[PDB]
Amino acid sequence: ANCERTFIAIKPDGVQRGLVGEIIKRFEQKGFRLVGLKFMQASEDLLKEHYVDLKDRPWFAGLVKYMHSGPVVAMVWEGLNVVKTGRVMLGETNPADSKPGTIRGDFCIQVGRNIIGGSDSVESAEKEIGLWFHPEELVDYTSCAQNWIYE
Amino acid sequence: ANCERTFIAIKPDGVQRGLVGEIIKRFEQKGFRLVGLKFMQASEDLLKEHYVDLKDRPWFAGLVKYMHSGPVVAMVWEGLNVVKTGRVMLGETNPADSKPGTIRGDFCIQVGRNIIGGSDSVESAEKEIGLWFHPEELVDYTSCAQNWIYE
Amino acid sequence: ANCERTFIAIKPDGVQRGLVGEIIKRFEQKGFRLVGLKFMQASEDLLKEHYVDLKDRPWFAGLVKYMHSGPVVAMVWEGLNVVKTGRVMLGETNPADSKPGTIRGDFCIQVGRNIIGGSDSVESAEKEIGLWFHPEELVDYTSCAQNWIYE
Amino acid sequence: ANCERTFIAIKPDGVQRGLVGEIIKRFEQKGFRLVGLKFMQASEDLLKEHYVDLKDRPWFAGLVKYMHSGPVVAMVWEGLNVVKTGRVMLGETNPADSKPGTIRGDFCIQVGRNIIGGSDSVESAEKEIGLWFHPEELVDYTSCAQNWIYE
Amino acid sequence: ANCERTFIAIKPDGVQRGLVGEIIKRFEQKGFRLVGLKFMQASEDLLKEHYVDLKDRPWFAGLVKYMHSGPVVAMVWEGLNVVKTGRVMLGETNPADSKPGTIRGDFCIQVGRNIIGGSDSVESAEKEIGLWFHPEELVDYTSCAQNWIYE
Amino acid sequence: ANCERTFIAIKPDGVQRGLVGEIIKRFEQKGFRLVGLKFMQASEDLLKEHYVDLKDRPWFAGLVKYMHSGPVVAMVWEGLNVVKTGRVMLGETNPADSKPGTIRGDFCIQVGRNIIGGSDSVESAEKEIGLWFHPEELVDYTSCAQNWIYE
Ligand SMILES: Nc1ncnc2c1ncn2[C@@H]1O[C@H](COP(=O)(O)OP(=O)(O)O)[C@@H](O)[C@H]1O
Ligand SMILES: Nc1ncnc2c1ncn2[C@@H]1O[C@H](COP(=O)(O)OP(=O)(O)O)[C@@H](O)[C@H]1O
Ligand SMILES: Nc1ncnc2c1ncn2[C@@H]1O[C@H](COP(=O)(O)OP(=O)(O)O)[C@@H](O)[C@H]1O
Ligand SMILES: Nc1ncnc2c1ncn2[C@@H]1O[C@H](COP(=O)(O)OP(=O)(O)O)[C@@H](O)[C@H]1O
Ligand SMILES: Nc1ncnc2c1ncn2[C@@H]1O[C@H](COP(=O)(O)OP(=O)(O)O)[C@@H](O)[C@H]1O
Ligand SMILES: Nc1ncnc2c1ncn2[C@@H]1O[C@H](COP(=O)(O)OP(=O)(O)O)[C@@H](O)[C@H]1O
Ligand SMILES: [Ca+2]
Ligand SMILES: [Ca+2]
Ligand SMILES: [Ca+2]
Ligand SMILES: [Ca+2]
Ligand SMILES: [Ca+2]
Ligand SMILES: [Ca+2]
Ligand SMILES: [Ca+2]
Ligand SMILES: [Ca+2]
Ligand SMILES: [Ca+2]
Ligand SMILES: [Ca+2]
Repeated sequence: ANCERTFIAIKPDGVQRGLVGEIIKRFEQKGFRLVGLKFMQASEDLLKEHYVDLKDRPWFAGLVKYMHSGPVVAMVWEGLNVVKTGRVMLGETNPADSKPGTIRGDFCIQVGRNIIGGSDSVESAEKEIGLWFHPEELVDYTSCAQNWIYE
Repeated sequence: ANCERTFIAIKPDGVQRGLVGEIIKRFEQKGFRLVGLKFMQASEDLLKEHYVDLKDRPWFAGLVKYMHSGPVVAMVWEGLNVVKTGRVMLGETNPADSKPGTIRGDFCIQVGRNIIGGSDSVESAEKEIGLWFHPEELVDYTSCAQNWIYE
Repeated sequence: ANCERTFIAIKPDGVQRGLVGEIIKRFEQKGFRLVGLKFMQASEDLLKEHYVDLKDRPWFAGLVKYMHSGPVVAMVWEGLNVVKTGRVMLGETNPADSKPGTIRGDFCIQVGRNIIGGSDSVESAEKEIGLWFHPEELVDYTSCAQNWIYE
Repeated sequence: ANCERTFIAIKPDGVQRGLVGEIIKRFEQKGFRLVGLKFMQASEDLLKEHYVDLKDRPWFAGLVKYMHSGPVVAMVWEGLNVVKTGRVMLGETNPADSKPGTIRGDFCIQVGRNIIGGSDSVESAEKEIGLWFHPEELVDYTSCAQNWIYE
Repeated sequence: ANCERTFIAIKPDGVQRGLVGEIIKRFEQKGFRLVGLKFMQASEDLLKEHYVDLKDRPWFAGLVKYMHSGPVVAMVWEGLNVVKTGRVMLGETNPADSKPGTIRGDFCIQVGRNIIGGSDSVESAEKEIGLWFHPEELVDYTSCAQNWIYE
Repeated sequence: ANCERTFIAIKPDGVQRGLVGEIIKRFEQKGFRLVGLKFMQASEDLLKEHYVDLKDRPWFAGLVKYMHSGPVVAMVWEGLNVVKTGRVMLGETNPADSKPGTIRGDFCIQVGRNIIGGSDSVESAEKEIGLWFHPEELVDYTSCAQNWIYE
């Protein structure tokens, strides 16, 4: 049921504070399927383009510097409403406003170090996925539990 | 304290995806007392009797058929306001509306495969408990942590 | 694969200390298939027969009296070499000799309060299974992960 | 970053039910820094002063008597907005109103046995910290993750 | 202390049974640093070369077919004795012989489906890493906890 | 039962890497009773007194210096054979020799940064308990699970 996808990245602090496994586990246990996984050092050009809608924000320059200061984990997840639900799972932009149970709510404190980010919408998702992944990187397969996750 | 009881069932998908232990731990750690526990394949009759209020629903048959497609874990839990809080712990009928931290919110995606279900009123609870369990299958015992869970 | 089965029981102390979910989780994560599951208070007759081989031990009377003092969770698990491996998973008879990582090693201390028990041979398992369960109580189904657990 | 501090105490029932490690783990994983930690049996005088603001509640006598019936784990945690967020992490006063994902929501049921407590304002936190700890008991150090938690 | 590396791959069953997060978490919590992470569909040529030392084994053809039947997660970890210790963490080749606590011991049953594999030695490790990763894929950075993991 | 006690300390690296909760949970879930708990920075004198038997060791100074470099969590735990089993739970002096499932085995790598330590004999235990704790810092209480942990 629905092969909608979404882009999710584990920021540098998430990697530094050893939360990669915990984060990946949350999507797996949820029932979403992993299609892309990459550990890299995103270039500013890549970052600037990814965060184009915020190019004019006072903190923009800081966001790019930070996201570029260390390696990240780029990921792509598939599932019904994965974009909207993914957002719920990460929690509000500001950790202070993220509810316990969400990724940001349980593991971080400051907005400038909120360990993870994702896609805001479907359109944005496809656009972002293409920006980070080459079509030959999105592995396709069927989950042995697909029939128990979807009717 | 309180002797209120509720009926909770781990659905076929819940069993198939290996969430039995996880779900039971949720109730144990909360302080609720396990009263009845049985692994079974619910007969089509039992299920129709159980979901009666949904008989004339545009998907009743698909529901009854699915719940009959595999074994389930039928449970009875005891504790102050267990019925109401049990519902909270489960989350919303639609996993997309269930908050992270809840069972449906953390472990599933679609309403048709929402891994678990439970009584939504003290009246329905007793009714359902009478339908799925024989009185001798409800065990009476006192938790050693009794005085630390209740005033 | 393999349809070998084993009988495993979570003792009264295992239930009292809230370890039911944790224990079930370990057999589920291993790949074993849950076949039977019941919450009950074993009668002294049932217990004396189950432990007949120990009928002449100094501690036999104590074991029976104790195993009858509270409810136990009786289970039947299926899988390749489930009997021998289930034993490895439980740990040694004396928790003091059990290795960290095992059920007894991680969760208990004294031999007389060792939270769990299980068959030690295929022959005994089938005898015990027939002793604690009615044929209709053992459910047959196929794990959606079957092909990924067994070649 | 921020050096705001908060006082949090694991109540007698929290200790009795083996939740000390679990609770500490939640503040550590969030990014907060442990500043003070002591296991003690609070005297009635200390408790009456700590809860002075509730001195006129019908349940005040009961609270004091109860909070004095067993040992508690007193703690001081540091971090940006630790006071307000610590409160969010604990859940609501009445466990029934606490959301899954919160400490009270996940681990307890009744208001009189709600396993944990903490400051509700910066002013109160500093008063309580000074009340329960000696200055030399509050340790100053720098988290190796400092730069990845705070910008 | 020591930048020795090692190659570790999460076989297709490990991916299918949602153990990616759990596995990654075990290396992070251990203290090892992640340098490479890739989700792919290893070609037979790649596989045949990787398993050259077993080219003549009766089950070789089966191993290649299986490892190629689905996507895997290639990884590279750094740390003192990571190759030898990694081996310990995965557990024996045959799950039946893997101790509880190890990855294979806790999560799988059959040798033909032992969810994970790694490098047998340092030399082999470098060789294998080169075979799977392009020098421009092994991200290098320093852990904020490096001084607490090594003297 | 048994009133034997042992001294366990979470080292500076243990605190720095956020393993306090994890470690305490290990002892709580096993059934041991928490007797003393204090967060402190051990003075150089105390440490020399504690590691006396290692004074004339080629790395005594580096040890004493390190243990003084940051706060530690000093603990006293009670239970049948706690000293001996506590050592088992910790693992081997060298993490590379510690089996998965143990604390050192699961969470650290080098002997110089082995996150935890504890008494290795009943004699040393009492000696060390007298060195780190004031008699009033050892709390006496009875676990509600007392009868389910010990015969
Ligand atoms: N007010 C802010 N101050 C600093 N950084 C911010 C602020 N708002 C957003 N950011 C940063 O920009 C990232 C992208 O913003 P946005 O996409 O709007 O939120 P989200 O990542 O939660 O979807 C955030 O994850 C955060 O790191
Ligand atoms: N719109 C729907 N589409 C498919 N299945 C549904 C739908 N609504 C409800 N169901 C199924 O019927 C079950 C019973 O519904 P109901 O009792 O009303 O909600 P709940 O089980 O959450 O209390 C649900 O758990 C779900 O499996
Ligand atoms: N020395 C003993 N003292 C008390 N109880 C014992 C003793 N030895 C064995 N028992 C009890 O008898 C049970 C059955 O023994 P056995 O089946 O031989 O070991 P296991 O339970 O590990 O399969 C044990 O689980 C334990 O509860
Ligand atoms: N109605 C009540 N009955 C019994 N105890 C209560 C009641 N209301 C509050 N308490 C107790 O008083 C404590 C202190 O109250 P308060 O500080 O206002 O809430 P909180 O503990 O959530 O900060 C609560 O944690 C609870 O143990
Ligand atoms: N006897 C066997 N039968 C089937 N498959 C085997 C056998 N021995 C090894 N294999 C497979 O080949 C893989 C590589 O073997 P090897 O590298 O020797 O062991 P390990 O992966 O544990 O290092 C194993 O992980 C397993 O999948
Ligand atoms: N060879 C070594 N090199 C460095 N530090 C060591 C060495 N041997 C021991 N240590 C340190 O000294 C501590 C005390 O040693 P010891 O008490 O003999 O072992 P254990 O603490 O495991 O009981 C160890 O925990 C470790 O931190
Ligand atoms: Ca975004
Ligand atoms: Ca319902
Ligand atoms: Ca009836
Ligand atoms: Ca036995
Ligand atoms: Ca029979
Ligand atoms: Ca308060
Ligand atoms: Ca003071
Ligand atoms: Ca190998
Ligand atoms: Ca020692
Ligand atoms: Ca003294």
